[PDB]
Amino acid sequence: HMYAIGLTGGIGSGKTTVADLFAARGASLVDTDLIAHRITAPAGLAMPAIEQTFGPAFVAADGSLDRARMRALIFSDEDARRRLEAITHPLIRAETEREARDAQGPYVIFVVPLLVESRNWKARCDRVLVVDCPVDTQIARVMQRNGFTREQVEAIIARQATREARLAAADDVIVNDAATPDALAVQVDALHQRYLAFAAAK
Amino acid sequence: HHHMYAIGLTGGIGSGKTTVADLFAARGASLVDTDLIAHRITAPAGLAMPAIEQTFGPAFVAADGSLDRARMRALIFSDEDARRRLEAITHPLIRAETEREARDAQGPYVIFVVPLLVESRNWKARCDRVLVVDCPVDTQIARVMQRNGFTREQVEAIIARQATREARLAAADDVIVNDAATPDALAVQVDALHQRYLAFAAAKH
Ligand SMILES: [Cl-]
Repeated sequence: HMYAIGLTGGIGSGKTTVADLFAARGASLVDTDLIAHRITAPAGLAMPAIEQTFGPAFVAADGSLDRARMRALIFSDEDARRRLEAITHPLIRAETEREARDAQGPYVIFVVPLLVESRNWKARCDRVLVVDCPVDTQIARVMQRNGFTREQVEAIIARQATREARLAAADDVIVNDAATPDALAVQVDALHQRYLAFAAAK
Repeated sequence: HHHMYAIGLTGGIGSGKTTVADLFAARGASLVDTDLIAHRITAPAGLAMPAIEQTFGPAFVAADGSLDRARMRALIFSDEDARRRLEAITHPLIRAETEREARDAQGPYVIFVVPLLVESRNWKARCDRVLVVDCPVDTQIARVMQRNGFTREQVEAIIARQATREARLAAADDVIVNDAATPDALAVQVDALHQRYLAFAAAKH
């Protein structure tokens, strides 16, 4: 089976920016966040089980997840968050394996937010790349996007590994704080060459 | 298919879950047997095989790319940590693939055949009702030995891992006692539940 790099980092680290640079160089990319979105979209795989556990209040009239209603719940109620992840996480794993099985590139990258926090994701990957950046930058980036309160964002951050812990568990690191896109590309270029070599040797 | 009605069918090892399941399927219920999914995902190219290989090593991967079930069985019965690490891979994948199979089901309701049902908060939440196929432990022991060729001690170890008979029965919504019952006798109970399940399914829609 195909050589796999886990790409992780805290929320707001710019994982997608870096992931997209690897995809442009030929890496196959599996983004677990995108899968999570897909499976809760209209006719998404997770929807029958979500309806079963949470009921029709969380199913919009197009058949998709009512994301605002779910967001309000899971941020107020840790049992709820846990019940939700118990549905979506297994599906993410399966879809991840499906896509990896079909991947055509010389190696595959799994973009996974809670990677170093997971015995299973660490075991699954051949290497771990951490896209690192300071917490105040992470918060600024998330607030630019979907504007959670600093409160949802700080809650999400509190559930993540510490910065120091994630960095100590990396095999590779890219710091994406004030880096320009040109600067990130220099770093991805070299890692891409090294990843081609690791993959040819396995 | 919207608002799928789902029955969880369970019972201890040797209770004859498969006999009852097959009766439902002959009446038009869609069956999703999680044991078959377990086998599927440990076949060549099966979804569990990379994690199995990343975690246990290629000695547990047969020539065709499938799980070496003989080697794996030796390990997991002798080492409880090893069993838990296997299941940490297969169990989420089984639960996931169950959804995919259930989505394609064409019958009026789905029955999930699940050994470790009442033991699982996930499965309980997932099912509209739980059906327990029940019998004495003595009957379980005998059947499992005489037909699967398990050693007594493997059965008892499975029996020791699984919920008690009493706890299983107390968590049931429906019960079929399958001890000395003939096929015809089981079919009578099944015909009645099937009608009731059709009505539940129709209401849920
Ligand atoms: Cl499979």
